[PDB]
Amino acid sequence: FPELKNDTFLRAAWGEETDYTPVWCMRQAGRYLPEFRETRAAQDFFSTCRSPEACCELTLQPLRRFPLDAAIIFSDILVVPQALGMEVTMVPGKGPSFPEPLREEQDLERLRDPEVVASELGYVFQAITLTRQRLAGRVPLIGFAGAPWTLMTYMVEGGGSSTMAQAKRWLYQRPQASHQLLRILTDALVPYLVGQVVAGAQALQLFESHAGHLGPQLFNKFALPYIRDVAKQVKARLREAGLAPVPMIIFAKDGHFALEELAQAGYEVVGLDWTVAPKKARECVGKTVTLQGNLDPCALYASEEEIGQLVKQMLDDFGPHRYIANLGHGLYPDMDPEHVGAFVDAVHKHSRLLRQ
Amino acid sequence: FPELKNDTFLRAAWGEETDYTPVWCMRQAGRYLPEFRETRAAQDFFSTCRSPEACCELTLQPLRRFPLDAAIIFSDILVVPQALGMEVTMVPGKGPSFPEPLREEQDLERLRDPEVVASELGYVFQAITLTRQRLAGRVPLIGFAGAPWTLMTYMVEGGGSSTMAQAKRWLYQRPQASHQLLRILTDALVPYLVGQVVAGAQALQLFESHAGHLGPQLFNKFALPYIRDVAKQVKARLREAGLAPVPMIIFAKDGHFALEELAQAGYEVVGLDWTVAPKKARECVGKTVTLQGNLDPCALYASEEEIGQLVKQMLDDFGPHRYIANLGHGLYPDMDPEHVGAFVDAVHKHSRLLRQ
Repeated sequence: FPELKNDTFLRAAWGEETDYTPVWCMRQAGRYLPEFRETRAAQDFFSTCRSPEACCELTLQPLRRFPLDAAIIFSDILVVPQALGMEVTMVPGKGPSFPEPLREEQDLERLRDPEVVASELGYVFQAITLTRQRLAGRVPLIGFAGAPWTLMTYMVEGGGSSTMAQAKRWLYQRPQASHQLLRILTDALVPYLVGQVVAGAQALQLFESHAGHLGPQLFNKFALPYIRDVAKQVKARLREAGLAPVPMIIFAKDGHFALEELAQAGYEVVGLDWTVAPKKARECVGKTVTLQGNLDPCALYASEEEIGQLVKQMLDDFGPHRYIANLGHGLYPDMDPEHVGAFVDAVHKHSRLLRQ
Repeated sequence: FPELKNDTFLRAAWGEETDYTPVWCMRQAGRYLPEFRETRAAQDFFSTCRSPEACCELTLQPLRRFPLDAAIIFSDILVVPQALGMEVTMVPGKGPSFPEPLREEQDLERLRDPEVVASELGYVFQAITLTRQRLAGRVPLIGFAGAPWTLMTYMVEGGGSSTMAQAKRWLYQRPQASHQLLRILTDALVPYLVGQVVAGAQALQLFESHAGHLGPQLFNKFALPYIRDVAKQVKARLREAGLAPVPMIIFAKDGHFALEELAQAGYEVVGLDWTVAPKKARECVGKTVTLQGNLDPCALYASEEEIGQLVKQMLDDFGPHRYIANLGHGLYPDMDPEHVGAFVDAVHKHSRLLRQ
């Protein structure tokens, strides 16, 4: 692999001082880009995921528009449950869908042994290697996967939900089966994430998107242990393979209640949603971890000038140490690319000015 | 009106010591009750709201099953935007719906002057008077309305949403029009809430259900000021009318970030979702306000024995002072009435035992 030229994102991730704050955006490869819609219209959702060249292209697109300090591989969190044997039908503009969700304990028999998942996800590894080569060391490449609890919500709910009532019903009524499902997911995720690093990912993000549906007690029993397991095991496996460990990010959307624990869970970086004040997030996490976030993505509907001001305030609150700028959630498909660029430019410009 | 016999809920609400912890459940009148479905099947959603006798009946139903320490009038938060002139079409098992949401500033012209809303909501006042008479002083009757921001989300989104992207787009792109809408809502809510008290409500809850979509900054500009306004103005109007002010509850679902402010917003009681640890909620609010909540409603899917234990832990954490037991969100329609009764019984039984 080519020698990484700009490693600001990695340095910030490990806690080191940098000359400016690095920035990237969740869903930077997303429908808000016309060219994204265009190269997606040639296939269908999970078919695009299967073409290394197509995934590489989607990954690169935002980097041609904006001087982002990292690329994130284009994929979907749902590729893991799919690799586990669940059928997906992402259909006429409706998004994530399992037409046959898991509903009882017996449904667990449908799933592949987690030890074979990595071999099912070979196309992802190929896309990562290809992208790492094509980026030619411009900026680091992030790999990613959904956290076990979050993947479980999708597998049980069948898609998105406002309450996770079915998934939480499993936790309360089927605690043993739930732990089994969560361990299967963990055991699939670890080789998948190691594989992404072996293929060339330089950092990893674990996306616990459905954290906030759980209170502290449920989260500590059913989400946290597996989050800790993933980092511990990925790190162990990488060491033993003779490879360097990469910075790992845990993002728990709506996980204000778990920030303290999440700073102790084995991740270099804790990603935040926009509902936590940066100064309060810093109190919760301490001085030991890097923070990532947390601009309300809807803030990008504001004027370019307003975005600039909202960024200035955000950076003032986080301070220059142990910080990666990002949004608090993925970019929405109706957002203006010019406003995305305004956000990237304001982070770079203000963070330098703040250092002066 | 008949002399209130059991006023435990009111005493707890004002901060006074009580012999046991009072308990009620958000949506205690809801589809989880077979008899609720039955008496609803005779009309349609907002037609039921319009029959004083029907609303009274739905209100009373849960009190026949469970020794709840308060009744809450059956209504919908959406009756206010409807009274403002928006058409509702709650249709074949899909829930809240405005087929013609507000989408631009010009749409504000569609709405009635907020000063006439109270006269449009006469049916609610009639249902409250009737229910207060029929309850015959058994327990206090709570009136309620949605908070201005929450009602705005419904009016702009057209119903439920996972992102409130359209509503938050108004805040960012149309801040003046948004403040106008929020003031209209405030100005409609104040006479409506005063009217509920004049008709016989003994407490009031303001439901800020869509709080958590906002971060601290947006919330402080667009949600908090109106929340403060509602309490101040309702209290003022009631004093001037020669009436006693009633305990007021602010419930902000997913509003962990605003708890400190909400304790200063003029409400006797702050209601919590299940994502805040009770002990941390007590730190945020201080010793000046009563707290209400906060059992994860999904916890009721657990065994009766497990519910008992989860309640014991919850009460241990809140302590016996300045506390009203409730769930952290409304009861879900697939829940078992026997498990609801288990929750009510465990709160009473443990809170007495805890006092011994």
